[PDB]
Amino acid sequence: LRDETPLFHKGEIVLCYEPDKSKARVLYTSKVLNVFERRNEHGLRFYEYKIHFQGWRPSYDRAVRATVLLKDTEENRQLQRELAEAAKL
Repeated sequence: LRDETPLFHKGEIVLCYEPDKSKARVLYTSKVLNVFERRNEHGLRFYEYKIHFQGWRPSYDRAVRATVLLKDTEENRQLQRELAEAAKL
């Protein structure tokens, strides 16, 4: 395997996928609290993104991988709205 690149920064607003795989997919508006560089068993770098879920108390804060995060673009905001509606269908 091979080094990740850090893709998000402290203070950034990002959209985070629901981790529960039993649930219809939805995105949560989140804030990056910390970006921590680690190396895996192969000696390659990966990043742990500690995030806060906007509108929730800090006890809900979690560290996640880049794969579950999206940039806060208009297109991803629309995706979030689409998914939220579908979850309610």
